Amino acid sequence: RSVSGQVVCVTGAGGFIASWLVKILLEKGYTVRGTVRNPDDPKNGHLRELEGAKERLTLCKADLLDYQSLREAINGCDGVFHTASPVPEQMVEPAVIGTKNVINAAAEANVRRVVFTSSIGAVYMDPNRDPETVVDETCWSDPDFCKNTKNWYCYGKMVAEQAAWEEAKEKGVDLVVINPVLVQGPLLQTTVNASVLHILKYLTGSAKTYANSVQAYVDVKDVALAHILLYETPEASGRYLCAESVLHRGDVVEILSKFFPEYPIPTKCSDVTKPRVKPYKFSNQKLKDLGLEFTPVKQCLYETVKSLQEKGHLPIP
Repeated sequence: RSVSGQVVCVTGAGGFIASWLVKILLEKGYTVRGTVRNPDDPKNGHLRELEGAKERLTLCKADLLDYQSLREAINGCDGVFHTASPVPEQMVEPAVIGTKNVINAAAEANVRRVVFTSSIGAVYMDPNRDPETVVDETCWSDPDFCKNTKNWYCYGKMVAEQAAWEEAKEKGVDLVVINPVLVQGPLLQTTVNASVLHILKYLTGSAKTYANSVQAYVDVKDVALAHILLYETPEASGRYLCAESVLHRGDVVEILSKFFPEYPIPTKCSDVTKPRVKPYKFSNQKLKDLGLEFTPVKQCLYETVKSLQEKGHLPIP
């Protein structure tokens, strides 16, 4: 009831993280202006059906490359959640233009705070960092290294966040950054987004083996709540790593097989020669200290599968 009449913009509202963010904002009583490239497109239908959306969700047609469209969405907002930073090497250029546009429009509209959705891609890849060093918010990825190794995801995410800070400092905008890892969780959309596809291949039996590698995971609802916490907490500042666990692919398939023995999940690693890659260490203490409670990765994977079943992407025996 406290936030009634508060107006916030969420860019790229139809995305995985963004859809959950809109959902929860609406539940907490916010008025939400969500940007999508085509409001009348059926793929945004899920947004219009969210609790509170009829009364309090305005879907604004905007494109990150179209400054006036963004100004029209952002004008009259108290806050902006810039979640759309699309990163082929193709992704690198536009995430930067959009970020600059959004920050500049926020500045002109005298927005109180912008929360920018960055990524682990802006944090992890640094060849000059000791592999035993705990990964935290002081860690930035090395763009020269990512460019040279053709890791365009890392390159684009790093330069987009770098651009965000530079533009916010230049225009005097209060910017806070969240850095999610690989996000999993239940689907609001009818279609499966790219991150959840990572799990689907195991459950359909398309993946006959699992790879020798590790990744950090986090629940999508935690990520959404964290965005809100960063917006609402006056003392929030800087970047915030949003991750719950680092798992080997093997740990992931083990978790899935124990919960869902009925599916053709792979049991063998593709690499039988080199030793198992070890999970790296990280700290999510900065977000915990703000009061965020993290959903265990096991629960998150469980809920992801149950949602895939519910949405007709997996059979229910």
